[PDB]
Amino acid sequence: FMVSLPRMVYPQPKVLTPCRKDVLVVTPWLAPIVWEGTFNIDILNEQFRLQNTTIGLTVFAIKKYVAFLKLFLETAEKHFMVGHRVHYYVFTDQPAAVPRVTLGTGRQLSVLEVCERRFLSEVDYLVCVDVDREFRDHVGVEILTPLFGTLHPSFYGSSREAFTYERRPQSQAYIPKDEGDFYYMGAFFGGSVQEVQRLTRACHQAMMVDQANGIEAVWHDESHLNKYLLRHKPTKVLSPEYLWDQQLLGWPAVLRKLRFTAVP
Ligand SMILES: [Hg+2]
Ligand SMILES: [Hg+2]
Ligand SMILES: [Hg+2]
Repeated sequence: FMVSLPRMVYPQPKVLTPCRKDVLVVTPWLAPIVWEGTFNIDILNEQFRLQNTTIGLTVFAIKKYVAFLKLFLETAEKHFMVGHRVHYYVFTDQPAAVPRVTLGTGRQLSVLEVCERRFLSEVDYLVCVDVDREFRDHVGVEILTPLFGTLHPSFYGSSREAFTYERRPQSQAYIPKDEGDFYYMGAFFGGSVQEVQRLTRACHQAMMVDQANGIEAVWHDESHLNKYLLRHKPTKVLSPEYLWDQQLLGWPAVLRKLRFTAVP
């Protein structure tokens, strides 16, 4: 039902001082855009611990991608939801090649060789990411919300006409040039179990419709993700801190932390 926070001592928020003056920190549908400086982690950890929050983390690692699991899981252990209950779900064609990674207390891993309600009974939130990445800094409960997408690192400063949406009206993923909020990357999204299952259900149906019609969206599931989040606005948006490639993009001033990154 949600118990009281304990007494806590922290700096007073200042109404007449913005957290960040260099970036947009709230969407026009009033969803926070999560940048370093916008959140007090101690406050958020308390709120989420008091609810006994469990976070599921899902990765698909097929064929050569199994090689990335060791670094992925080891760095998640250092940086992902530390202090909270975590259930890793590794979807893989090579169950025996999954590295044996030492987990912290309250954390567990299931290997599933390649049923949806499993998630509803096991976790509160689902975080769906690509495996060819490593955590380099804190990725915590600040991301948790009914539905979130992450700003693609190549497009956060782009105007919408430049976004690589599906542009053919024949595709279910079609977005015209005068539409679009952001360009979300397919490599990092999540939310409540119910919201994530709704999204992935919608994108599986749209992709079949397209297959039937002999069309494949320009950026595949990412194109459909972008269509879905246009029409169903995420309740938080994560800044590109949460999906970076320092080799391709460097380290701009506007990024105070590089949290989850492409592997060198
Ligand atoms: Hg997922
Ligand atoms: Hg899909
Ligand atoms: Hg999708």
